[PDB]
Amino acid sequence: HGSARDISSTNVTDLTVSPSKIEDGGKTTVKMTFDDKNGKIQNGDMIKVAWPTSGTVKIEGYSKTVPLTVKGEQVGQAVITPDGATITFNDKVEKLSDVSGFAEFEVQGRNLTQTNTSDDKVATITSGNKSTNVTVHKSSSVFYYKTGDMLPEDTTHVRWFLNINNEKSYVSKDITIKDQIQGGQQLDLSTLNINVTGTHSNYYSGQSAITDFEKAFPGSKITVDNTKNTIDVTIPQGYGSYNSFSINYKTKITNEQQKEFVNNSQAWYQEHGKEEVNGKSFNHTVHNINANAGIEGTVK
Repeated sequence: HGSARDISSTNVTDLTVSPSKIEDGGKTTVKMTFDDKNGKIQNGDMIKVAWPTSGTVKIEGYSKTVPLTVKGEQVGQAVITPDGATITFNDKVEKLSDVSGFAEFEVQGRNLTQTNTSDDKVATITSGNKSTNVTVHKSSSVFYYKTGDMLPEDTTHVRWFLNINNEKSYVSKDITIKDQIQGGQQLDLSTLNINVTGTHSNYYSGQSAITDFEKAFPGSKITVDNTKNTIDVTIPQGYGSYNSFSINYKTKITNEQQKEFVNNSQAWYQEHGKEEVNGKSFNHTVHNINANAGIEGTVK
């Protein structure tokens, strides 16, 4: 083996990113194709896919590891990281002739400077001699809404956010949130944490996150059933008023092949001056990351 040979400039034939126009924090798919027309692929050879990691635009590759297989035999590996993508070939690729393949993976585009100056919002993804462009457009809230995403550095977990009383308005009754986490994922209790902003501004994190919250706010109860994957939040009207409650938590993925991860929640609240909300649905769905890699060759 020895040192890894960068064969991106010689072997890469096409690099395409679709869609070419995305919003801030949007997802887009990158495809890289290669063949051994210009040079025979050897053991230890690597193909690199590079993109901007800092500046005006940021591209973050969702962490995935996809094997390159010919007739059940693994001949290569596709490793995607938040800062780069690498295609590494082993000794089993040397027995193959007329070799051709591809690497398809999803990335996240970010507009860091938040700009509309055309050239700054364009992210250039490169692989050898091939280059392609991605346009990343730059970025009042309701009382309660629920959202979530998957981190580019960690694909095994799905983040969830329970944003309660976002405008810090006075409330006439006790705020009740009944959350239900659907199948294909398991709640990690240690990754809870609650962020409170307003009159009672404090951040509660760690193992004692629930205990410290219930002590600082008497009457409050974050009931967690780990087996049933349900979180029941009760906040008294005295502490619910003039305060914003952001409840985060991570869910470990048990079903790898599952395409959608769903979280459901019902809300009971009434802003003083507004109509009473009685069990209105506030649901969110997070899509799983798609990554595929194929390779063809003749054993001869």
